Amino acid sequence: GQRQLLLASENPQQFMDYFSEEFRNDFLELLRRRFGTKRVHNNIVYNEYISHREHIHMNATQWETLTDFTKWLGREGLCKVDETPKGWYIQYIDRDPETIRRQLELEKKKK
Repeated sequence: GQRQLLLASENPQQFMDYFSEEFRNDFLELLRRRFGTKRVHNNIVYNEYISHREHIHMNATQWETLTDFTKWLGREGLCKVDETPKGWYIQYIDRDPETIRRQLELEKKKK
């Protein structure tokens, strides 16, 4: 019971305040500027999102499946969700469209 190592790098359902804020702030902004409102797969948006500073995996959340992240994010009025034989596809909600179109066109000139 000695040579177990352990390391202590567990418990992702308690860092939902930090990881859901850093993941939904950059993911919901990246989803809004780079995509607009499109039916697109969240793992394509996640793998797109983490190529920047923000390198988080879905597994860092309190959502044990992507389905539960789609159950939570879909619930806030930010995303619309559907399931196919090829995955989990989300169509995002165009919030304030002048924010969506200013993300899309203008925010590209500075960031």
